[PDB]
Amino acid sequence: SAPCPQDWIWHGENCYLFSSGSFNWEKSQEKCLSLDAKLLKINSTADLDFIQQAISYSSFPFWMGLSRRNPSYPWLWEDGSPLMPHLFRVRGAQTYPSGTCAYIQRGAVYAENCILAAFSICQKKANL
Amino acid sequence: SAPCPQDWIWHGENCYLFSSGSFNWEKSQEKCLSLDAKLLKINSTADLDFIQQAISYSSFPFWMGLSRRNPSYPWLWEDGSPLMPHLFRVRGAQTYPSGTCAYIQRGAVYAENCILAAFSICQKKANL
Repeated sequence: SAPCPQDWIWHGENCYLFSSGSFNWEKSQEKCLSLDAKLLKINSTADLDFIQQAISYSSFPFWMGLSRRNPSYPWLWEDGSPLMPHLFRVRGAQTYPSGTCAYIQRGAVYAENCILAAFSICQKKANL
Repeated sequence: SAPCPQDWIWHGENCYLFSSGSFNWEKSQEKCLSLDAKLLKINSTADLDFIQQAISYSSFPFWMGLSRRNPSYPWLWEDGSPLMPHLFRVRGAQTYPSGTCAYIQRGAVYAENCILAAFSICQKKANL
């Protein structure tokens, strides 16, 4: 009956977890899925503000659920929805084996080869 | 009926919050008290493990509720209880205007002049 499990952070309709380790994007995604969760989807200004404040203590890169299959396609979340207009810019964006993915670091969002390893943030719906 | 409020982390019987800013120890304590909380008290190996993992993404110093009135006295938590034998060592420990206080940084615990500013961690009991 708790909104979120222990060790997660409850914010609004969702629960958030920082990953215990640093892995490539696909593996990061698999680990979120194992927890009945998904990689972070930043869907509003409120979400962006919450995430930026939460990572404000860290200089680490964190994978989110935003990617593009090849440099010719737009940025989409894992659910297929596009990046919300004017929410944030993806900095630093090329062709890699498994596409390009986005991470957030110091509040700013960057494009990177999905094969490289980073920490990640997972989210799932809160029990409300 | 939620164990902890939004933006806090629930762990065991308690809820934890990282401070929104960096202040001297007394002010940090006052801010925890305003939230119906207290500065962090690390009372067990389980607590230490939880806190070390939680701050593992950060190189910031965080004040906890451990202090000594002058360099001649032992380290006590705010509730008056002593530091648990063999839990951790207080590194780097002198006379300052308002005593000496302890902060945790990169998992290790350090002595510092209580007048200097740091982030802090607050805790309160979870509604279970």
